[PDB]
Amino acid sequence: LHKEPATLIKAIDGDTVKLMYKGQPMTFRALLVDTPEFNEKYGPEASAFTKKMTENAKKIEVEFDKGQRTDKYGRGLAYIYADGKMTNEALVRQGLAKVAYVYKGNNTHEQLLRKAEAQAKKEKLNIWS
Ligand SMILES: Cc1cn([C@H]2C[C@H](OP(=O)(O)O)[C@@H](COP(=O)(O)O)O2)c(=O)[nH]c1=O
Ligand SMILES: [Ca+2]
Repeated sequence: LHKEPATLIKAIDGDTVKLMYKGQPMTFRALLVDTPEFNEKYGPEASAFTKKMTENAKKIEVEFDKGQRTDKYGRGLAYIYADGKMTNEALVRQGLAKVAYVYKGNNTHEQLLRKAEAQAKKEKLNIWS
C-alpha cells in the first residue's frame, strides 16, 4: 500500500474526517475501526481525540487498501495518517475504538490493530473498563 497526500477540511467524529483529496472534498471513514457515536459513552472522547490528532498534524496522508475505496455512502475508506502516525491504530490503542468492519481484501492492517486492541484491553482503557 502507499500513502497519498490530503489536507484536513474538518474533523467530523471519532472515525470520519472531511479531507481534500486530489483537490476534491470527500468524507473519509477510517478502515477497520469503530468509534462510538458522539451521543454514546466515549463518543465525545473519540471525536476529540481524532479532531486533535488531525488538526495538529503538519501532514495528513490517506492510504487505501487493496479492495473497495468508497463505501455505499460515498465515503472514502482508508488508513489515515497524521505526521506519520496512523489514526486508526492510535484510536484502537487508546481504547477509543474497537477493531470492526473487517472485510476481506480490505484488511491489510488487521493484525497490527488487533495487537493494539489487546494492549488497550490489557490496560483496561476507556471502552475496556
Ligand atoms: C468501516 C466500513 C463501514 N462500512 C459501512 C458498513 C456499515 O453499514 P450500515 O450503515 O448499513 O450499518 C456502516 C458503518 O459505518 P459507521 O460505523 O460510520 O456507521 O458503514 C463499509 O461498507 N465498509 C467499511 O469498511
Ligand atoms: Ca462509528
